[PDB]
Amino acid sequence: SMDIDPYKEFGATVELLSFLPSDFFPSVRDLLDTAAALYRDALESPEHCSPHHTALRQAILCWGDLMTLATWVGDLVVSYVNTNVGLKFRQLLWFHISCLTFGRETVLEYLVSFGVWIRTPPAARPPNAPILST
Amino acid sequence: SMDIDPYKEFGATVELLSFLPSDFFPSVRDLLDTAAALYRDALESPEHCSPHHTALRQAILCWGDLMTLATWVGTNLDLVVSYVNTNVGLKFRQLLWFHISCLTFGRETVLEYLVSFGVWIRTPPAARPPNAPILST
Amino acid sequence: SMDIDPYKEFGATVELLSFLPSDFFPSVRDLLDTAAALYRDALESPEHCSPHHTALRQAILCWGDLMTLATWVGTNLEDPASRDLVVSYVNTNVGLKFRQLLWFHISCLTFGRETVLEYLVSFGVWIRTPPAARPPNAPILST
Amino acid sequence: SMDIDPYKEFGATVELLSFLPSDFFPSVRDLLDTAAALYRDALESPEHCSPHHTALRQAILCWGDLMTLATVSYVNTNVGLKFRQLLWFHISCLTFGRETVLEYLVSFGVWIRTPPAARPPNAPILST
Amino acid sequence: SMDIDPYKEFGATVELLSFLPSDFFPSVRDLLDTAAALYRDALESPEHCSPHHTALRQAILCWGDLMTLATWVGTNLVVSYVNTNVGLKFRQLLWFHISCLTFGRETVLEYLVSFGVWIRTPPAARPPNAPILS
Amino acid sequence: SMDIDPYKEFGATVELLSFLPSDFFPSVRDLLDTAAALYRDALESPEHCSPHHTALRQAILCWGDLMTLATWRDLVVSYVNTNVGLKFRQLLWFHISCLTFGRETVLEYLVSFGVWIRTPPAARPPNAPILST
Ligand SMILES: CN1C[C@@H](F)Cn2nc3c(c2C1=O)CN(C(=O)Nc1ccc(F)c(Br)c1)CC3
Ligand SMILES: CN1C[C@@H](F)Cn2nc3c(c2C1=O)CN(C(=O)Nc1ccc(F)c(Br)c1)CC3
Ligand SMILES: CN1C[C@@H](F)Cn2nc3c(c2C1=O)CN(C(=O)Nc1ccc(F)c(Br)c1)CC3
Ligand SMILES: CN1C[C@@H](F)Cn2nc3c(c2C1=O)CN(C(=O)Nc1ccc(F)c(Br)c1)CC3
Ligand SMILES: CN1C[C@@H](F)Cn2nc3c(c2C1=O)CN(C(=O)Nc1ccc(F)c(Br)c1)CC3
Ligand SMILES: CN1C[C@@H](F)Cn2nc3c(c2C1=O)CN(C(=O)Nc1ccc(F)c(Br)c1)CC3
Ligand SMILES: [Cl-]
Ligand SMILES: [Cl-]
Ligand SMILES: [Cl-]
Ligand SMILES: [Cl-]
Ligand SMILES: [Cl-]
Ligand SMILES: [Cl-]
Ligand SMILES: [Cl-]
Ligand SMILES: [Cl-]
Ligand SMILES: [Cl-]
Ligand SMILES: [Cl-]
Ligand SMILES: [Cl-]
Ligand SMILES: [Cl-]
Repeated sequence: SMDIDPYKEFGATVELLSFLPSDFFPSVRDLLDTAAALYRDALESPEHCSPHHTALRQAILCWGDLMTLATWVGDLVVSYVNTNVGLKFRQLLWFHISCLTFGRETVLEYLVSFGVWIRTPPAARPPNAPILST
Repeated sequence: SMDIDPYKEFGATVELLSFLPSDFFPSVRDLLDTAAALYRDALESPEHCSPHHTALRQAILCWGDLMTLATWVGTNLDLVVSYVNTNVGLKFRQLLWFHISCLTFGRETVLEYLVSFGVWIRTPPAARPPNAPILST
Repeated sequence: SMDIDPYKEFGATVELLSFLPSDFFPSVRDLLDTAAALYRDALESPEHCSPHHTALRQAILCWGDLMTLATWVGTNLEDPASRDLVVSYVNTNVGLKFRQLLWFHISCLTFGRETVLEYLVSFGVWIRTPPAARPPNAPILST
Repeated sequence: SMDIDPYKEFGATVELLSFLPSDFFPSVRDLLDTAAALYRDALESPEHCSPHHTALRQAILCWGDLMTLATVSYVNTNVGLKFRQLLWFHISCLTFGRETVLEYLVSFGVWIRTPPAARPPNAPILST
Repeated sequence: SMDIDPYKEFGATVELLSFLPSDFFPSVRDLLDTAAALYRDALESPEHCSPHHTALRQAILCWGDLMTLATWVGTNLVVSYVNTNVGLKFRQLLWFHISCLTFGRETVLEYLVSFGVWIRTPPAARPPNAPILS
Repeated sequence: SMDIDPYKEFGATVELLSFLPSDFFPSVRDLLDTAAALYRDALESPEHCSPHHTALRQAILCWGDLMTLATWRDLVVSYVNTNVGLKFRQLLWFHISCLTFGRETVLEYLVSFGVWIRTPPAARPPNAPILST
């Protein structure tokens, strides 16, 4: 059987996105709303635009597929998707939306800095976390 | 029926204004007080001034109409306050904020700020920078 | 009757000063002490100095007149518990009027009318922004 | 009868020092320790040094006499405030100069009178 | 018996690493995940890379052995002791090598003394922002 | 009897060190650990190094002698931390800081902090003075 890593073609790995703690990522609702707010025109375009655009299109739709099945169930069902699957798509949606805004290299440097920073005990950790920028 | 977007002639949309959370926008009272404090002479002027001015005039007046109708109900006949706060109040808080800010700072500056804040406030407290984006020229 | 605006000859209006919330203005006492600390020699001078000085003098004097009446009312009102409500009227209603006026004239003399007016609007906009969005540092008055 | 202002020969007044609130000034003890720590050799010198030194000498000695008399707490706040202003005024002038001390006094007095909603987070400071 | 200092060939000492308080160092887990996130390609490489890489390889593995042994006590027959005493040893060692690989030996050492002096200053006198790495 | 000031040959006084409040100085333990971490090789050297080194050697040793005696109940510990403990916390801090930053820097910082911490909170600047080369 196959083992495909969604981030490998984009220069990262599943293990790398997991270096960021689970409570770092915005909610799925807030990420989808931002993909719309920032990239709706391109996401709906007939042009490919970029591999990030192509991947982001499918991620949005797939979460739609998971939600349409969960909402057709009825509460206990919706909890399973949000608990298990939810973090997976919060990393994926965050990765692609951030890469489109700031660039892939900039996103990866930020990911490591934050992961090291958030892991430093509070007694020693600098007051300002690293920030993302161009 | 028609489908008119009040922000479309100004290069924005309802969905775009709604990217800002409900507790971002000032009160209805504080925005009207600011429209007067900043633009009374022009808002009351016989000149058009600008499409923002023309639109801003109608919004203030409309909220006047909405308030008079709801007040004439209570004065001449409580859940109506709940309905207004949920539905109508936010709609006009977004509209008054959009036009007053656009008049002061320019439309491009307002839109860039709207997306930055909408992204910033959506970042969990563990990761978001301490100071939010600011509006300026 | 007439309709006189104390701020009209100074390039502002009552509505404009009220754009600042009541808790923005210092106390009447602290404003009188600052007029004294900064401008006593001129306030007591036989020269006009400036229209702000002429107006500031009368406001100080007028607040004195209002104070003498309240203190005469306190000493001469048999109704004891009612004096608390009578003293409250001055601090609640008339006090704010003179806190705006004394602040306007003292600040205009120090920083200039333009600087005062621009600062007033920036603060009025800033204090009205909900805490989630407004910058931590309010605008400041300076030259 | 006479009406002598301790600050008048030094270019200020009693009313001016009182423009600073009561909780601005350090304690009397903390000012005396500082007068010693900064100027002990000059205060104890047989040379005049400066009118600020001459005045500061008498204030310290006077405060000692006032302390013996008490050993009323409200009175200690009244006379104590008078000497907290005086000891602070003369020590600060010796360090930073009279003009610098006076501009700081008014800047701070206006600043602390601004309600918390409007006053800048960082107060005015003394500097050389 | 011998008296080998793991830090001596790297230009430091045990006494120097212990100048940092116990609550300064991240957890063993957070340090291992960082070694993986930052260097796992090099740690797993057949090339020496550097003496730090060689030492970091052995430390990670040794902590593996210590965990297997303490965990075998619960499964086959304590673990708390391994968390406290040996844990601090490997929290210092893993932090030293990961930090040296990222920032350099001199930078790591200067920071260590500055922080040790800073954290020892009573709160009344010490500056609000601790020293940082660069 | 004599009247010896440990700080006099170093250009300071007991009164000046006491201008710093008692809660300014690190613990006795943290100062000894810092002397070791920063200067162990010199403290143990057969060379003089400097008069600061010579004094710091004797102070450390003296605290050892004093500690054995005190550990030889809450009132004895209160007395030691109040009188003798502060004495060596000032001394160990003075010499370690002078070795690191220089005597002038230490003395200027001491007066600045002594005035700063004596300022009431309403007027005192947010950021305290710091030591620096
Ligand atoms: C993001 N960032 C930028 C640095 F350039 C500035 N900086 N300086 C320090 C820290 C930072 C920091 O977080 C955190 N820190 C520390 O020791 N982190 C750490 C070291 C090795 C590890 F293996 C792991 Br896990 C965590 C204290 C000093
Ligand atoms: C305004 N602003 C701009 C940057 F210049 C500074 N900056 N750096 C970070 C953040 C900011 C920031 O707030 C927020 N953040 C983060 O991950 N945001 C985020 C990312 C993608 C999304 F799809 C969504 Br929804 C939210 C942590 C790093
Ligand atoms: C003083 N000041 C100067 C700006 F240059 C910096 N700045 N940026 C923002 C804010 C400020 C600010 O307070 C406040 N704010 C906001 O939306 N205010 C607002 C806008 C329109 C209105 F009609 C009303 Br009422 C209030 C968030 C963004
Ligand atoms: C020290 N300092 C420096 C200024 F350069 C900066 N600054 N800007 C403001 C303030 C300051 C400030 O405190 C305080 N403030 C205000 O209205 N003060 C005030 C004004 C008139 C009065 F008669 C009295 Br009484 C108090 C808000 C704006
Ligand atoms: C990291 N850092 C940078 C300094 F360059 C600036 N700085 N200035 C001070 C402090 C610092 C500081 O911590 C802390 N401090 C102090 O007295 N520390 C201290 C001194 C000698 C000792 F033996 C021990 Br133990 C602790 C108050 C003044
Ligand atoms: C360290 N430092 C640097 C100054 F250069 C800046 N600075 N400005 C002020 C203060 C400082 C300050 O602490 C403290 N302060 C004040 O009045 N202190 C004081 C004055 C005379 C005394 F005799 C005593 Br006792 C205490 C308010 C103004
Ligand atoms: Cl778009
Ligand atoms: Cl942060
Ligand atoms: Cl107008
Ligand atoms: Cl903010
Ligand atoms: Cl005057
Ligand atoms: Cl503020
Ligand atoms: Cl002296
Ligand atoms: Cl302050
Ligand atoms: Cl890797
Ligand atoms: Cl910190
Ligand atoms: Cl050493
Ligand atoms: Cl501090």
